[PDB]
Amino acid sequence: MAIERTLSIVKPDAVSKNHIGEIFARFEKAGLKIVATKMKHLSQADAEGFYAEHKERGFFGDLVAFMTSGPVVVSVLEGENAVLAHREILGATNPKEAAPGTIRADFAVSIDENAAHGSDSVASAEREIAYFFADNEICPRTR
Amino acid sequence: MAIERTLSIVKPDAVSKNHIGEIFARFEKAGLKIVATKMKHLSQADAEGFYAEHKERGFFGDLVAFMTSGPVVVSVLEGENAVLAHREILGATNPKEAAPGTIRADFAVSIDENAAHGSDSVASAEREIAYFFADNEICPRTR
Amino acid sequence: MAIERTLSIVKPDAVSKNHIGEIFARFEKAGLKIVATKMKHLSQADAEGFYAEHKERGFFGDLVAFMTSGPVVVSVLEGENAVLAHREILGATNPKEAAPGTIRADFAVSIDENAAHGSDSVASAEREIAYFFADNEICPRTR
Amino acid sequence: MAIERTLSIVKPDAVSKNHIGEIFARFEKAGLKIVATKMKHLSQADAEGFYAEHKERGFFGDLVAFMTSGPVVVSVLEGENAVLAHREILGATNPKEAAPGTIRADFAVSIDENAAHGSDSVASAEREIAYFFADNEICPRTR
Ligand SMILES: [Mg+2]
Ligand SMILES: [Mg+2]
Ligand SMILES: [Mg+2]
Ligand SMILES: [Mg+2]
Ligand SMILES: [Mg+2]
Repeated sequence: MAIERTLSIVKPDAVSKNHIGEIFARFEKAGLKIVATKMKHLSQADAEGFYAEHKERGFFGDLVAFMTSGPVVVSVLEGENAVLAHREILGATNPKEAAPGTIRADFAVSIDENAAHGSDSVASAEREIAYFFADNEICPRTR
Repeated sequence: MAIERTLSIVKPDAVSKNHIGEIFARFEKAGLKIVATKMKHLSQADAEGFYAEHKERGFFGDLVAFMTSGPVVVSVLEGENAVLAHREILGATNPKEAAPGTIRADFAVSIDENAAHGSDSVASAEREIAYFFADNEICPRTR
Repeated sequence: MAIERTLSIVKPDAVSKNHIGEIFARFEKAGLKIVATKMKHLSQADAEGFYAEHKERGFFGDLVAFMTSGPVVVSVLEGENAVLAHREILGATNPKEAAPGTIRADFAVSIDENAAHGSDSVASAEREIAYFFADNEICPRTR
Repeated sequence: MAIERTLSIVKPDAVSKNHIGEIFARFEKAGLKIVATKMKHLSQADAEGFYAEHKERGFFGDLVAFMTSGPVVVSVLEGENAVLAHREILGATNPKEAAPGTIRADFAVSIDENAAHGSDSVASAEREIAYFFADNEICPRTR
């Protein structure tokens, strides 16, 4: 319905196995538009900040450790119902529970190394996009 | 012989028609690694600076117009023989002579809108990479 | 007496007459901490996005033309009462009615070329800061 | 006479004591122009890359730690004889040895925490600027 934006991250597992293009392609094929993107290697601090709402959770240490083990691609995806449509083609967090032809089905090995991230809601998307991108970096389409 | 780095730009035609992933997946499949990437909307000054070598050429104005008409994706590709490897994946500058399975063959409408740019030599690749990317921004593979 | 963040811009006038340091020293003396900064040459699109609220005003053209005539310095100042504190240091918009020792009084040539910009409130500070800076780019103090 | 470019870093000590403006002022007072600047918090990798040349040396870890202890301001300074001229203003590497009126004599505690960095030579300034800045990111004066 309303055109929304969501944060994608191609996680270090998918980057190291050179699946960036294949994953971007799935998004584009579903009608999401890439309106920002950049490759970064997160520092400890950078990861902890992104995930600061899970700072006191037990899983934080290993999450942070994985997400800093190699470079990631961060991207803003734009489209009708983007938050959810993105989640649709990402599929379930567990690859074993993920539908066929989702990203988790096709590219994830495990729960921890599940290939990609999408924001879980419109409020999270707004915060997550602002964590990685100045609005000045987002590139609306003009052709 | 050696591992080289080269600059890729996805031009505004291919961005606008949501081919970023497909193009990227062609580089990755051929064994090139994406070690940096960002989307930008080039200003006139950004584009003239990049293309300064062609400043006295007939096509300069049209090139700068086209390259500033909407957002691009600039990337650093790394691999064995990457400069020329990337060039053969791209195919002929003119899409009418480009071999099948090349990016210009598959995604370019015309010589003017030819989907993507690749650095033409090692010396040129180093300047064009430096133009868009601080050395600190390129993300070597770890893991 | 709450810690806030606000946007500062050193305008192309003050940049071109090399008053960046002097200006920065005023803020630091008054207690504000510089937690993000960058020099940028704004494109017309960059400037039109920042000043979007004024897009229908007759002065928009002049404003955008001046804010893109040369490089600026964009910064995030943090401190107690940061928004209005920053404003008292800047002084009145018009230099002719700004109190001696304010930024406008000492560095502004005219109303149009009034040396610097400061956010006018908390809502606008948040919007302005986010326009130029990813949260990941802001550097909280660590010693 | 030859216009040169050199790298300035305001180190984590001078930042934390809010001396950035005071230091920039000295550069501009001396006729150097700030043509790029940013605040960053360097990670271990960022610093290891900058100081790669000294990596087998025995001060390397001590240097990497100090330079990651807090945020820094990295700048490109432009002017007549900028490398040597910048070096004169900084003063002797050891602030106990530094002439009065030099930023090391006036802001530096000790040889560990000497307040600012400067490129040593013209060949090294160019590598060091290229590490932190893309060519396109540096802002020549246009007004
Ligand atoms: Mg686990
Ligand atoms: Mg912009
Ligand atoms: Mg006027
Ligand atoms: Mg950060
Ligand atoms: Mg430029």
